[PDB]
Amino acid sequence: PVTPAISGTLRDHLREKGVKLEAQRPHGFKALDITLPMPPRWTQVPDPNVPDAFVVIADRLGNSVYTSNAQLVVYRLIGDFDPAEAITHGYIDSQKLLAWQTTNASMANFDGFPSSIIEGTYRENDMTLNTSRRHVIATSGADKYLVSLSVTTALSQAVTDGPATDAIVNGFQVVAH
Repeated sequence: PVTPAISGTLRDHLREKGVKLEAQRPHGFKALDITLPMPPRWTQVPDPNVPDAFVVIADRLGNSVYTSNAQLVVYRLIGDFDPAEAITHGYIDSQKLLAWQTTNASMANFDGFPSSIIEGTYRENDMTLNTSRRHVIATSGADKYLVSLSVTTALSQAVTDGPATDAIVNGFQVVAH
């Protein structure tokens, strides 16, 4: 219904189109009011060494060799560009991943904004993970942002961590302020 690009990650696309990416952080950030459901037993991981993290949350008290988590990254975008084109690269970062296998995919808008989402399984560390990656390109005032969310879990924990993941993925929200 919308045709996807094949070459070039969303970030790479933006770089090339001249756009410039400033990572944001939550304290002091107010351009955009983003809800990130915190399911029960789940806590903000401080010091997550995830590069440009806005926030990371996780279920540490749960088990498995892999900790169920959600990562949220927010870049302010500097340069004129066209969101709808950008979004069409929304799937590529996920699809490059080793053994990627799609369960769901959509370029429908999210909370009024151009957005990609893709879900599926891939391999990391001789292990199979199940993840959900949404990118959304929000405008507040004269400013534009890339907001990216990943929700990940061992495949064996899908279902069992199910309500935690639904709640984040489906209750996730992004509003201008």
